[PDB]
Amino acid sequence: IVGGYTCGANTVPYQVSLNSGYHFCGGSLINSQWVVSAAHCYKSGIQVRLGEDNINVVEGNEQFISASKSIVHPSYNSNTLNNDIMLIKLKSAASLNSRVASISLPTSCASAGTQCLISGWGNTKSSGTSYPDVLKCLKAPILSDSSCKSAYPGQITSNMFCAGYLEGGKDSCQGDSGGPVVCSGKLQGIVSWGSGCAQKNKPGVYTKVCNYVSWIKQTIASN
Ligand SMILES: [Ca+2]
Repeated sequence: IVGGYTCGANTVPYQVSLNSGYHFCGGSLINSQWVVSAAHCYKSGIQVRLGEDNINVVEGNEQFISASKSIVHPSYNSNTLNNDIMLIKLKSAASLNSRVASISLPTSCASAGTQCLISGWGNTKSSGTSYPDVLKCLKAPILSDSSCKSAYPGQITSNMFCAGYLEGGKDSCQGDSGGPVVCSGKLQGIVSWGSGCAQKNKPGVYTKVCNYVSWIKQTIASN
């Protein structure tokens, strides 16, 4: 997250870190046994880390649970990042409390102008690299489809939305991928891609979760 703020420990209780010996992507806990993340974060041998703030220090609220199954969206296209969404089933159910909690799926799509919370442990610089140990947060609006399509001609599908600031300065970044975009208490987006980070006229692009709720529910019900 570039241009954000320190969230505070366990203030984003649905945020997960995906770990394969190191943090590599975010995710969101959607019930006691399932995480949603980005398909481009797919790896074998994922450990899901819940209740994290500082990802390098054991602080006392963590739960570390191995993945039993990962399901990339059937139509994920790694070249265009269309359908950049994946489900991860945990080996055992998480213990839910005030600091580890699921986030609700949306029952509508969020409009342009809605304010959302984006979070992650990704890079905090637009030039160079500095990775934080504690969770960072950013409040950002959903942009109109027309501004989004004007920013990224020929690249935005119906399964994507833009959020952030056309002026630049404030954005998600490398290492935030897979993480949540939460608006009005619902999961509306997944950190997916962008051109650089926090660059002028290059807002973040997010997987539009409301298009996937049927697939998510059906998949969870049968796996
Ligand atoms: Ca920790």
